[PDB]
Amino acid sequence: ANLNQKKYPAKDDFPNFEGHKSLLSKYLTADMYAKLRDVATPSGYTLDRAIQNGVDNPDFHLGLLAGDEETYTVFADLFDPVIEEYHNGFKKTDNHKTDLDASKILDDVLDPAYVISSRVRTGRNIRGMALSPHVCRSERRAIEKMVSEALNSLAADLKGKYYSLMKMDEKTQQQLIDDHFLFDRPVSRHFTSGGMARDFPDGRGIWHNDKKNFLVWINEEDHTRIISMQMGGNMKEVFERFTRGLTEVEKHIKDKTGKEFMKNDHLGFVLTCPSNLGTGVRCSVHAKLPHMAKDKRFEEICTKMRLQKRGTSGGVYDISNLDRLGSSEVEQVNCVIKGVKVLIEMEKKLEKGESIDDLVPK
Amino acid sequence: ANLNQKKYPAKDDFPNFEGHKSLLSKYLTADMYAKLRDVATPSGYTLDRAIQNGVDNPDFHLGLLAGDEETYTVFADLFDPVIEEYHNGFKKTDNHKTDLDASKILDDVLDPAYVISSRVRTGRNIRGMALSPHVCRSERRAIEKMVSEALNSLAADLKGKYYSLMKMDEKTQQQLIDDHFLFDRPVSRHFTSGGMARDFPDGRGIWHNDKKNFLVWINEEDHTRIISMQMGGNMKEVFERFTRGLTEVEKHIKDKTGKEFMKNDHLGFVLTCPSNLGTGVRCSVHAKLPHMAKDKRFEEICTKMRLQKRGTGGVYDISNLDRLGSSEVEQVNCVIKGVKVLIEMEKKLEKGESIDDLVPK
Ligand SMILES: Nc1ncnc2c1ncn2[C@@H]1O[C@H](COP(=O)(O)OP(=O)(O)NP(=O)(O)O)[C@@H](O)[C@H]1O
Ligand SMILES: NC(=[NH2+])NCCC[C@H](N)C(=O)O
Repeated sequence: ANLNQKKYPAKDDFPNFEGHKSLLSKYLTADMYAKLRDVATPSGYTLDRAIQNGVDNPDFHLGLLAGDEETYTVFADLFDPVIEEYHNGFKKTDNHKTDLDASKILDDVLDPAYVISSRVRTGRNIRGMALSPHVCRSERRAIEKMVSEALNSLAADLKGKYYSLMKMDEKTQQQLIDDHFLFDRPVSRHFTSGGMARDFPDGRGIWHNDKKNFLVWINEEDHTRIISMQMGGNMKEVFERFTRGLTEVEKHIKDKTGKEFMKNDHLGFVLTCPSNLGTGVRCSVHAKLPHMAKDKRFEEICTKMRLQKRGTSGGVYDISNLDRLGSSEVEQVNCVIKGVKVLIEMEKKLEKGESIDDLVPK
Repeated sequence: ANLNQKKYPAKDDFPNFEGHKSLLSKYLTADMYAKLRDVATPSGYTLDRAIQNGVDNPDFHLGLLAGDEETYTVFADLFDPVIEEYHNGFKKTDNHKTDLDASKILDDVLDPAYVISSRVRTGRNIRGMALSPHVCRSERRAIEKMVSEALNSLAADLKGKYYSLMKMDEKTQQQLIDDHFLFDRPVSRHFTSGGMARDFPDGRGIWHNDKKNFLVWINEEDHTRIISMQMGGNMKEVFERFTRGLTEVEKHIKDKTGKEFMKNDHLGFVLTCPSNLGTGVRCSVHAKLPHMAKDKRFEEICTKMRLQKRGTGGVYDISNLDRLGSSEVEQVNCVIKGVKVLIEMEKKLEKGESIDDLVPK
């Protein structure tokens, strides 16, 4: 931290939130700031570094980025009310539940005629080590180290290859971009003022299995970004490979280094940006619902089935789980499955020209 | 600082300088990095913070930024050798000399047909406050306050007002930049890898007299950037107005807050980027030299007359190469003298005449 800072009145350090449209600006008052300005985490992460994201960008919705797990407890006065509003009422007294049991997932195969692709993405961080806003070079290398080794120990259908973003050649860069596996130069301001673009690309890397349905990004926003994806609508299979890979990797790391995933009872998995807390899961499917798009209640139909839609490229929508924190991976995934099946059924009624007032919420 | 960093062996924290072309990758050895990785300045600035600019950008030539004044001494092991190669053999034993004497400036008026505008700028930092890569908001506002007030005390032709970058709209700002008065908005990799773009635009602004031949940038790369500029080639006059506002702005700050500019005997004025030590002066003109641009000797000839050229119509910015080890009067005079030869050569080439005998030897 800057040691001259504390000789000054907090008042003089308090951000001007004029024009800002973030939850940071809405909940951090002058008195709350005067209270935590000189209070840092055990690893040395400050309040300023924590809010740098939003002070620098007034239109970012949250404008908050944690540098370690203790950031959520040391700066609870700011994080809790922000987590509560974003996560639709999740309180500081509420506790998150994890349920990564693949056998609990519905075996309903969504209509291949309406569903193009199925996807499951989550993020994981390593316990006891600084997140990206704050991570040093040695910690980052060590993460890359224990994670790539665990991915490289994967076998059978999880068997694959690791790629260091460092000194990568154009041939390999072109390949990964053609597959949509590659992530590069963190030029975006979310990363730059977030302190996450440091030392790039030292410590960064990507990994994908030979069958190309299991993808892992290394040391981007979170220590690991895990994605499982394939064509069609067999979400259940997508989630079962997703869960198997996660289990085998944590187990390799846990036994070879002694460490596991950043995780606690109140928040579930700890992620850098609080918008991905709890499950950090994004279960999505590309569905073809053109007649739904013209229907006005499409938005509300989804919100009540706890889902969000996103247009993508005619009439193709990305339908994902609305919840992250407060409900489980199992519930969020079966939420998408049941929801999409209901969406396909209403879609067929509109194709025929029938009414679906018999299916929508009251 | 990351308190968990000292727990790891220094080698695992040591930068992979593979492919870097900077002075940082050339002088920061593994053993040096090991000895200075956990040594922080009195204000808390770290070695990592200081070298971030070059670690992130291997194309950069220097790679290091100072967080405060103690940075230059606490990390002298890195900065001295770097300062020495960059500033042509300037050792830590050598000492910088100041000379802001306006009466000693060459009174030649550069041909206005070729010299569009003349400019003189320098950087000043207030002692006791962190520099831009480390400065917090309260310090930045305090600086913004003590400088803007020192400037509104100026009278007559130096008389002007302060414009906060928070108060001015995008169109006034784009205008000021296209017209060469206001600084670029900090989105270059240099500003973002060094921690200098934090809280922007809180604490920054541009102050200028109603005339606009005298202005100063507040809290960009350096606490202040004092500028003197006008149309034409009367450099001695640009410099005169420059040393006046400079003197007066410094008297006011002292009288009102008792603060002064960072300056020691070895380095002269202390600036954030070590490329700007000594005088912190960039004496420049925007000259019309389309015939010189076609000559492959252009660069060699500039370098010879100790000048740097950076283009964009054959329009070039011609400034002094040297900063540290020689004075303000010497640098400005070096530019007046050199741009003069450049103008003469240009008049030859226009006539299809020789300039071979004009080439410095
Ligand atoms: N002789 C000149 N006449 C008019 N404008 C100039 C002159 N020299 C530089 N400028 C303008 O000043 C602005 C800043 O120039 P820049 O290249 O940043 O030089 P500087 O102010 O010394 N900063 P730096 O980039 O650190 O060297 C630009 O918009 C230029 O158009
Ligand atoms: N103030 C400046 N931009 N000086 C020029 C060199 C800066 C550049 N970031 C480097 O370290 O190479």
